[PDB]
Amino acid sequence: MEETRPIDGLTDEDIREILTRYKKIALVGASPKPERDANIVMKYLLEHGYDVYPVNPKYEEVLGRKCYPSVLDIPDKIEVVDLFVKPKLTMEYVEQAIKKGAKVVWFQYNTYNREASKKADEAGLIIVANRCMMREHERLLG
Ligand SMILES: CC(C)(COP(=O)(O)OP(=O)(O)OC[C@H]1O[C@@H](n2cnc3c(N)ncnc32)[C@H](O)[C@@H]1OP(=O)(O)O)[C@@H](O)C(=O)NCCC(=O)NCCS
Ligand SMILES: [Ca+2]
Ligand SMILES: [Cl-]
Ligand SMILES: [Cl-]
Ligand SMILES: [Cl-]
Repeated sequence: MEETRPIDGLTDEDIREILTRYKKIALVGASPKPERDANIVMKYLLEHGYDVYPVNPKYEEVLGRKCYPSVLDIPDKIEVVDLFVKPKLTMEYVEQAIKKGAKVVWFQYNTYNREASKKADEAGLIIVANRCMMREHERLLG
C-alpha cells in the first residue's frame, strides 16, 4: 500500500535542502494586508533568516521592504520565486524567474498552473507545487 506522496515528487530532504540553501526569495503577490496569506508567510520568512523581496507592481513598500514591480527589477540574485498569485498570472512570473536565473519556482496553495510548471521544468528549475514555505519550514526545520 502506497501513501499520499507529494505531486512535485520531492522528498522531505529535497525540501529541507531548498529551505536551507535558497534563501533569496522573490515573493510574488506580496501584500501589506495582515489577513493575506502572502503577508503572513512574508513575515514568517523574514523572522527565519530569509531575504524576502516583495514583488507586486501595486505597492512601493511592503513590511518595510522595497517592493518591486517584477522579479527582473530586483537588484540582487534571486533563488526562489514564491508565488501568491492566481494560476494564470504565474506564467509571466515563471518567465521572469527563468530570465532572472532563479533556481526554484514555488507554487503556494491555489496558484498551480500546468503550463507555467512546464516552462520552468524545460528550463531546468526545481518546481515545488501545492506546498507552503512557512508550513514546510515549520514541519522540517522548526
Ligand atoms: C492566490 C491567492 C492570493 C488568491 O486569493 P484572492 O483572495 O483571489 O486574491 P487575489 O489574487 O485577487 O489578490 C491577492 C493579491 O495579489 C496581488 N496581485 C494581483 N495581481 C498581481 C500581479 N500581476 N503581480 C503581483 N501581485 C498581484 C494583489 O495586489 C493582491 O493583494 P492586495 O489584496 O494587497 O491588493 C490565494 O489563494 C493565495 O493566498 N494562495 C496561497 C495560500 C496558501 O499558500 N497560504 C499558506 C498558509 S500556510
Ligand atoms: Ca512573457
Ligand atoms: Cl508539476
Ligand atoms: Cl498602492
Ligand atoms: Cl506594510
